[PDB]
Amino acid sequence: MNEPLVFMFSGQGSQYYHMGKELFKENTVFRQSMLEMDAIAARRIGTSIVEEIYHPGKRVSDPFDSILFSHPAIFMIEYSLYKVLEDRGIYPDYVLGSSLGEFAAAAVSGVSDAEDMLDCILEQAIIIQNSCDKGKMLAILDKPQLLNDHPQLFGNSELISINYDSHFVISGEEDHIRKIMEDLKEKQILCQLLPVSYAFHSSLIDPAESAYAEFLRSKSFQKPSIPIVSSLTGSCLHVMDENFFWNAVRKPMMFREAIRYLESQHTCKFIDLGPSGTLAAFVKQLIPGDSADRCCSIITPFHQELKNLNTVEYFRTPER
Amino acid sequence: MNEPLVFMFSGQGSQYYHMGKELFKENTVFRQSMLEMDAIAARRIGTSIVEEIYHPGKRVSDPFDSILFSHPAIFMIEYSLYKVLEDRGIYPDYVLGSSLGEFAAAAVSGVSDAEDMLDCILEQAIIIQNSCDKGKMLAILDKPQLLNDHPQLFGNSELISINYDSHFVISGEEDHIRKIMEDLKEKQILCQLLPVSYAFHSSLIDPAESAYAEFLRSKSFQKPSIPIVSSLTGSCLHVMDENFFWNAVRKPMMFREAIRYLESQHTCKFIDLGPSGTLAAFVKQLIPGDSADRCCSIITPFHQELKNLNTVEYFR
Ligand SMILES: [Zn+2]
Repeated sequence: MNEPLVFMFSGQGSQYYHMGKELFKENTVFRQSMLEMDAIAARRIGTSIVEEIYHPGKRVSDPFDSILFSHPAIFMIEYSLYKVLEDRGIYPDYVLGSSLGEFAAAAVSGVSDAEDMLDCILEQAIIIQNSCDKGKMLAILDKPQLLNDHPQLFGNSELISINYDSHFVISGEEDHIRKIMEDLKEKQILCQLLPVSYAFHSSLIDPAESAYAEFLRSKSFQKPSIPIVSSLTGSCLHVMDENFFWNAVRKPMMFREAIRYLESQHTCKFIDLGPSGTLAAFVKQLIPGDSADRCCSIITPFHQELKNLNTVEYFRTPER
Repeated sequence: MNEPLVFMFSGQGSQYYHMGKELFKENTVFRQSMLEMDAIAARRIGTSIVEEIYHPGKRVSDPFDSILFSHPAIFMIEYSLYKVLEDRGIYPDYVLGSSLGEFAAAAVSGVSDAEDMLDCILEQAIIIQNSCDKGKMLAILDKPQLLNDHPQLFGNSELISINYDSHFVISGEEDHIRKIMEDLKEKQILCQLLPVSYAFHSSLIDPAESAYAEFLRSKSFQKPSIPIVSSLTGSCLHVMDENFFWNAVRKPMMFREAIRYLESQHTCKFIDLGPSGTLAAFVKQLIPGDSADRCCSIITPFHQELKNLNTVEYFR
């Protein structure tokens, strides 16, 4: 059978400075799409998003956690990379959204156009920046069974995602998270802060739900034309409720269930279109080890986008 | 009034003589659709499918088991009724295919147009008739646990479908099925033969696979546009393999998993577009008893299709 293409889109936590710079400099489709969306975003943020992403004084290791810039930046990078692949004749059989990536998945699917989805992202960043306290998300490089056997180790935090057997993310207030990190160090449990400044996917961003739901009622969305698999439900969506784009950042995620659903009906090929290749790394942990060739990423801090795009050419579906 | 509409399509075993005769007589859209497809199928079979469906010398209780007529008849009835609903502005959010009903669901959703689906069905009946031995299908009105506790009662048969807690169907050779029936009656276990002359959904129609697969490779089908939930897979369906329309008649079915998948996302309303209301009865058993008014059938041997069409219009 022709193995279907899954386009995967990641969300908050996967961005980094200079993500996709080689595509921005050497690929006209990518650069044009980034500059087009930059004009829309500069009107609402007050300055170029692009110039912040590629600021020469900021390094990959400098956490790119400002919500006003990272929200638009993640969508712009992802949709621009979609445009590169579409222009080359590489089309998705499914799109998989994760966290803020649900927005890019929805735009690629046709639920809305890129300009309206970008606006919904800009609005959500501004509404959160005005009404919510700052917060943190922490990845635990260990077994999620720890949550059951030592629940007091993780007090004052909420579990938002289990990504594979040895990776899960929690979300909470800044001092609460920093105290958990102190406690985990004394237990020799390895962890890593995500480069974010809000406790996404937890109740600590609830102060923004009312204003965003108000905002979402002034919008009108189309039904998906490309099958969307959503990390919010772990399953494909065809009927979409009115608060979906809030739940995209508020509700916990079901990424493993999403991947299981796709591997249940066919042996898929997975392309990570989000920065860092976060979701391709998760998928590789969730499928048989010999099947790692079914999964690649494009935009990574190795800045090998052009070489990685040539790798993706082998995923092209046959004729006959 | 925001809970999604599911259009359901049954397959072999649900047909009966004089299906939807009141619609064929009184509904211009239904009649028009039936006669257009009858012309097409006549060029391939030789005679009229419709005149067989409404054979005046046949009663509802006479098994409509002639494959060359029953195959196209199920699709023609189901697609024609769909046209009646579309004409009334009642549109599906989902189509659900069961056995031969997957052809209708595929046609409604846009996988193929009605004429091409009808052609794939006719070729299937002809190939199966020309290559396969006859067989039988038996519904058992008792708990599927019987197959585990007393597997000796069902030897020489294949389980093809469990529909709810007190209904499953097996498939096998004519005499093998007749022996199972005799043994089930010594156990006071009630059963009922389906009106089919072939052991559908079992290995006994395998002699027809290579010819039908060869025929399929001369066809090109589109991506679904309307969401399809398939009893073949028990889940939503988006990318079909080459053998899908053969598996629609060859593989066991997972109707309960499909209904479970549909209720796991949202609370649906189910409209049975297949004859006899077979799928509607199954769903009533699979969802809470309070939710019986979420299931409607239309074409039943009571010949109340017009009254049922008024009922369903309160669904949208
Ligand atoms: Zn689906």
